[PDB]
Amino acid sequence: ARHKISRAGVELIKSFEGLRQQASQLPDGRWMIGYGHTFSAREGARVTAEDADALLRFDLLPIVEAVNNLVHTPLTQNQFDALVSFCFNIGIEAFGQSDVLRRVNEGRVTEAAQAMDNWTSAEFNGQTYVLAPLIRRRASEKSLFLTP
Ligand SMILES: [Cl-]
Repeated sequence: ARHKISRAGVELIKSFEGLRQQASQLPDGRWMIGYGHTFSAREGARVTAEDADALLRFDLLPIVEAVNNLVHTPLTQNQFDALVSFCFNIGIEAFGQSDVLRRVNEGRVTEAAQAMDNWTSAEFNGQTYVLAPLIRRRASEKSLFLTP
C-alpha cells in the first residue's frame, strides 16, 4: 500500500514555485531551472512548463518515498498529497522529527493539521519572524490535508 503523489498534489506544489525557463547560476556555482531543479540543471539549459513538470516530479521522488516510509497509519490521497507538499517544503529530516508526523502516526489528523502552524517562521540572529508566504502555504496544505 504505497502512495503516489496525484496530479492535483503536483499542481499544489508547483503553485508555490515560480517557473524559471532558463538555467540560472547559484552562488555555489550550480545551475537551477524549472521549479527549483538542480541535479540535472546545466549551463544554457532551457525548459518548457512540461519539462519543468517532469523535473519537479524527479525532485519529489525522495519525498514520496520518505512520506511512505515515515507514515505508519493509512492515508487518503489528499492527506498524502498535502504531506508530500509539506515534507518537500520543510525537508525530509525536519519532517522525520516533526510534531506533524507524530500526530499523523497517532491518528490525530486534526492535531497534525494544527501542528503545521509551527512551520511558518524563520530565524534572523536568534529572533523568530513569521513568513507571510508560509501562512498562505500552510492554509492550502491544511485545506487539502483535511479534505476527504
Ligand atoms: Cl490555516
